[PDB]
Amino acid sequence: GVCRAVARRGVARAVCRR
Repeated sequence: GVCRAVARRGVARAVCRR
């Protein structure tokens, strides 16, 4: 249920976990 959108200068990582 937690969507953590990490971005490392263009590198978007949207992980929706729990």
